[PDB]
Amino acid sequence: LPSQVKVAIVGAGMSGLYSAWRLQQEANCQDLAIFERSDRTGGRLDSDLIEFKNLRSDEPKTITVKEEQGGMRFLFDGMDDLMALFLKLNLQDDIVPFPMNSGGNNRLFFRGESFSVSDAQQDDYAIWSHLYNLDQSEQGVNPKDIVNVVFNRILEANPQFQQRPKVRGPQFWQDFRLECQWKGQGLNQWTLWDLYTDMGYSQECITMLYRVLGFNGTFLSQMNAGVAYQLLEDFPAGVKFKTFKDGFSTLPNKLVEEVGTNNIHLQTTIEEIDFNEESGLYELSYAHIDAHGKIHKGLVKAEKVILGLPRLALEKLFVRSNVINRLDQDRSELLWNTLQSASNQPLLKINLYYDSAWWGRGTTGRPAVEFGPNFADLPTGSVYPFYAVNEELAAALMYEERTTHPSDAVEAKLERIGNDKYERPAALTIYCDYLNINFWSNLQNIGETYHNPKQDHYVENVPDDIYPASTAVVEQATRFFKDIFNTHYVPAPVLTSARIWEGSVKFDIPANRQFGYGVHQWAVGANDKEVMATLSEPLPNLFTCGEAFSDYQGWVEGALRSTDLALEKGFGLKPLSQAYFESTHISSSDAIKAVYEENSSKLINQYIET
Amino acid sequence: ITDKQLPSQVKVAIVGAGMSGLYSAWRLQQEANCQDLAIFERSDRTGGRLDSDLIEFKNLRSDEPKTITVKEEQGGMRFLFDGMDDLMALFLKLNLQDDIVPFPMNSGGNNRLFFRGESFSVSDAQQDDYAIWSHLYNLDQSEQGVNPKDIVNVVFNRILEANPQFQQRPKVRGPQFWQDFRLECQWKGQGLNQWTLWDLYTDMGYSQECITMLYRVLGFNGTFLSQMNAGVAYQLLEDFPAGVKFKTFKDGFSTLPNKLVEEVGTNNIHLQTTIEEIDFNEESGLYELSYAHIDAHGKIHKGLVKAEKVILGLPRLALEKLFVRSNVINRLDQDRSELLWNTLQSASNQPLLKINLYYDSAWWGRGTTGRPAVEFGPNFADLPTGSVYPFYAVNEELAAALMYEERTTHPSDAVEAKLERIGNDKYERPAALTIYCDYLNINFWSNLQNIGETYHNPKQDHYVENVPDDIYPASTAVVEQATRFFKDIFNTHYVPAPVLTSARIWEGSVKFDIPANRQFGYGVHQWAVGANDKEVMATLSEPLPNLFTCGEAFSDYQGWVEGALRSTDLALEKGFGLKPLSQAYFESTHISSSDAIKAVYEENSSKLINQYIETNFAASAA
Ligand SMILES: Cc1cc2nc3c(=O)[nH]c(=O)nc-3n(C[C@H](O)[C@H](O)[C@H](O)COP(=O)(O)OP(=O)(O)OC[C@H]3O[C@@H](n4cnc5c(N)ncnc54)[C@H](O)[C@@H]3O)c2cc1C
Ligand SMILES: Cc1cc2nc3c(=O)[nH]c(=O)nc-3n(C[C@H](O)[C@H](O)[C@H](O)COP(=O)(O)OP(=O)(O)OC[C@H]3O[C@@H](n4cnc5c(N)ncnc54)[C@H](O)[C@@H]3O)c2cc1C
Ligand SMILES: [Cl-]
Ligand SMILES: [Cl-]
Ligand SMILES: [Cl-]
Ligand SMILES: [Cl-]
Ligand SMILES: [Cl-]
Ligand SMILES: [Cl-]
Ligand SMILES: [Cl-]
Ligand SMILES: [Pt+2]
Repeated sequence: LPSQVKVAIVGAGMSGLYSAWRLQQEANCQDLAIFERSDRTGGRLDSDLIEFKNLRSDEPKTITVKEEQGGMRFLFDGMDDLMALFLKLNLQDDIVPFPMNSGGNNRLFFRGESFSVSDAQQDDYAIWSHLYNLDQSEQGVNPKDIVNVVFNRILEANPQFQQRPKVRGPQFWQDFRLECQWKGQGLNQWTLWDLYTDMGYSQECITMLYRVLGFNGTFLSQMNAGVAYQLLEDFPAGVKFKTFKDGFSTLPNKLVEEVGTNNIHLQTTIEEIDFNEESGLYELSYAHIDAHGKIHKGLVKAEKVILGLPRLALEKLFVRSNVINRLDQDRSELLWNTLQSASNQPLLKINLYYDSAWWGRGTTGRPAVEFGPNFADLPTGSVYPFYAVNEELAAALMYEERTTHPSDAVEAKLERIGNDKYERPAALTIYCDYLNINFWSNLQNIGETYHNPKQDHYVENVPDDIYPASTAVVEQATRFFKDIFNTHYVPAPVLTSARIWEGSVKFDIPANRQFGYGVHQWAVGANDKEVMATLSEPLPNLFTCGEAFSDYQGWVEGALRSTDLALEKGFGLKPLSQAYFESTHISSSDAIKAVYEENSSKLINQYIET
Repeated sequence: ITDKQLPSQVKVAIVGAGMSGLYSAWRLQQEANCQDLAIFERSDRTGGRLDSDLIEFKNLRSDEPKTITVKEEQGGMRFLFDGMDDLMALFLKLNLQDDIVPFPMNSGGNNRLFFRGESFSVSDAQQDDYAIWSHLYNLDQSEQGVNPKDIVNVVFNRILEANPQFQQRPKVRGPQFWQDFRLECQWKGQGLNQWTLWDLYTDMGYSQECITMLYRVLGFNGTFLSQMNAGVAYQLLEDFPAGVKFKTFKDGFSTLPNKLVEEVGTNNIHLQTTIEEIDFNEESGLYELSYAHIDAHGKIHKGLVKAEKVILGLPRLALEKLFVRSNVINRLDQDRSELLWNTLQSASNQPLLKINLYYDSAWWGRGTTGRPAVEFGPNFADLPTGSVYPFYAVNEELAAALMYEERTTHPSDAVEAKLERIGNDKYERPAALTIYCDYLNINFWSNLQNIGETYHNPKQDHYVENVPDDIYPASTAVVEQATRFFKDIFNTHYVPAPVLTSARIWEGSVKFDIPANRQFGYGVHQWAVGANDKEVMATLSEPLPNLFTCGEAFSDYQGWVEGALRSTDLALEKGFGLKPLSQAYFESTHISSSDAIKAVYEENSSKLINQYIETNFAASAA
């Protein structure tokens, strides 16, 4: 319960932990503290470890499902800050594949018709002509290949944009959206809806576009077209995403240990930020619920202030705080408009757990649904299968990342392992954005809290950070699963969770029962070179960082890079990828690929081949 | 004529020169003798969300009339003689009754529909038991062979049958009914205010293909996808009874607030005066209103007005801005201020927009298309246009024709010919198309508006005699796509460029320094999921002692001027002891305002029909 600190960090998200960690390590500022709003660290990183009772055997005592309510995946290219963080933190031996497809057998459900990725391919993509009244010119082409055709049109309209990096990372995309024009106007002045239309595409075609992709905010929200293509063309050809074995929460979990649980104060809401004139310290007025559930209002002084906060928290602090008025109005207006520049993008994940996976060939008569998104123009948006932690399955996925062409024997081993996973506990995730949020988030307040009566027959221990879905959600989830997997058989989940990442301004819903917005993306007209400059140090010795106003939004790496900019401006710390390269003479990506290649080889030799 | 010089102290400080704040002052003056009030309005115009366009075209086919006028509306439009008794009384007590004219809603089936890539008529969609919707949507068997719109009727009946304890069945389903409906009827154990329509239909088993069909054919998709509760959603939808006979004003809806200014006195209304924060001084006992004024030469004066009573005829977002910026939201029970803040969040902000394309003549008539002409009423599409309304130049003979058609009956031979001729005539005068849409389509137009050059027909002065200044034209991009959609909706390749356009986006910003007056409130408000509006209305009628709130935003009858009226009637009852206007009217006349206005309108339409259509025995002429 400190009273003064050299450096006050607000938010135990990734932005605030990474800050604490870089200051303690590389600048030896051992007079800091993180004040966190809720009763938990990690922010929009919430992973779930649920353990089931083995009902079919006895050799495994319990089995364990790893489910993600927030972040799930990362990549070895384009995220050199995150790979550096992983490596310096020694989390690299826990990285496993996050496969994204089932060789064509993932489901698609559109305009009342359920079918597969291989199916939609048939007959020169003919089915899309049947579900949508497309122009002749939009017939006979993979829908998702239209996104590449538009991208290539933009490039051919912008000869001055000669940037063609092997990896199209944040820098590239910032340059793309601020320097590239359509019809004389930079892409940050356009939406995809207006762009595609202007280009001559039919509205049937556009609707087909923002349905197949699962997320529609790229077309129907206020985000601009240039940042839209950062999120689309983040999926090149053979993308091999990765995750952590025990869930993404291992990252902030490990950052907690290295920072010290005694330097982090949960359930402490910083309420206003004043600046003391004579003393020269920032004064941060807080509100802290003790271990006995009773409120204290108090104050903490600071020489330097680090807000690892998303847009809506910042605005709440702007409105409430006393320093806004202690400021030039034109400047204060600038700040506000600066805060209005990245759109809030609500997301939700709903997780349904089963005693075993019913979407396999054995129980549907259709080609097994394995991994990756099952896309539908229902309110589900995307649906992702998640399976129980199994070291042998992880190793088979590692063999298949370089699938190449296995021998007949490996193909048999692979079929066996893929089959085994359907007999262990598993779970499905509904994951959607923008237009579908309202469907699920009010349906969540309809009905009772869902409780499988035989839930103790199945699960040994459920954690506390699990807020179940309503009976209404489980009914409609089940009705949409029947449609998507084209099956009569969808049993009741043994266990459910709901998470609506949509910011609120309403008092007295339980503080840890509601959560900030999912992600943020640069709005129309925002110039983010300018806004990031302003937000790194909007006030002397007050800094801001996080995913919200980053150049890699929607991803931890954005929070990382954005915090690197506040540490550079404030404490002269070189970017983390860059400090790593100069001490090792190998980029964090080349190192992580080397180390993972070794680990994967060790697992492939122990469970699959040689 | 309005000018500027500001008072230091007043008994009653009215914030806002919208319908609500103008109405406040008028009732206070007439019915309370409160001649110590002032109206401080944010912008350079009275009326609020009520913005009529008067546009003089050159008459090029004659010299007989020098100019021809197209009354277009960027804001308020239309009203009903039933269910709107405060507005009917207001009309009468202000002597506006002789201006009312019909507001037609159909072309006898010739209106267009454009869905899932196909263009067709209202008559087409009815053929073969509504077959076409089964071809455009992958509907379940039990949602086939029915008018899409009747599914809304059937669900309405089903909610009642499921609520036998709700026995209210009035001849006019008014604000009181719908409030009781949304707060007393339940579905699966939960009040309708706990439901969205999206969730509700999906629970009742409708396919998503059906629900999509529904929210596109209704023209407005906010009743399903926004956060307004299923209860108030039905108030909007079943506000259209059997024979829909809407009324509007001859010269446009600006008639109303303009007349109110003349009666309250322009010297009491200070334009370009934004109230910024409200404190409460305890020793003097008066509210303190920090304002900012732009004088006639674009120069700012900062000052204070005191008041014993304060009246906020402001929508949600304006109230929120005052709340955040104000001092009397501190020094209260934090539980109190939090209750007020949450209370302010209970009405969803619903954006709306209108984009008006004007033509020297109506190219969508029989003679320039070779097909059955489109006449009046919305043309519906799942394109981003939403609804498309044709509007015609003011013509008193045309209004007499419509006053006759209203009472459809059975015209003689000679009358049927005159009506046909009058309807052909409206296509040979200047006319306008109006794109009108909400929620999900807002982002299409509002961002497209920021694309391209400002639209300007170079030969516009050949056609237009006087354009106002509160006309902000549409981007060239907006004109291009607007044309693209018209080509589809109207099933032709012949959509000429307009001579003039205007765009009006009723969507709030929280940004400082938006173009100019571009700061426009949200379009309407509808009660959100979970909102008990009975309680909210009580709270907001006097959230602070001697500080009152009113307007459409948190009203009985959202979306409508009548809502602003009934809400203000509640603040005036609460603070100055004034019975509702429709009730005070009734007690002074012993006839309801709706009965009284119906009578008057009957006589006036009699006079006009005798002047232009039929002298009762033989047809008239001109
Ligand atoms: C559904 C979803 C899926 C995602 N998937 C991925 C993925 O696959 N890969 C990926 O790389 N990224 C993913 N992300 C992004 C990732 O979750 C975030 O970008 C990252 O955690 C950003 O952290 P941050 O510190 O910037 O913000 P946050 O983690 O949101 O941290 C903000 C913190 O500040 C606290 N706070 C706010 N106001 C106050 C206050 N006044 N006082 C005290 N504390 C306060 C909050 O409680 C919170 O702990 C996903 C996000 C979501 C929502
Ligand atoms: C497109 C559209 C069509 C409509 N059509 C119809 C129709 O056909 N029939 C019908 O009955 N209704 C219709 N309406 C509804 C009608 O516009 C409103 O219901 C009604 O005008 C509500 O007025 P009000 O006084 O409550 O608020 P407003 O009209 O919004 O007035 C508020 C005023 O307060 C001022 N103000 C705001 N903040 C401040 C501040 N801080 N200080 C000082 N002044 C401030 C604003 O400048 C504004 O003039 C329509 C609305 C729209 C958007
Ligand atoms: Cl089991
Ligand atoms: Cl696939
Ligand atoms: Cl094309
Ligand atoms: Cl019609
Ligand atoms: Cl659709
Ligand atoms: Cl066309
Ligand atoms: Cl056409
Ligand atoms: Pt079809």
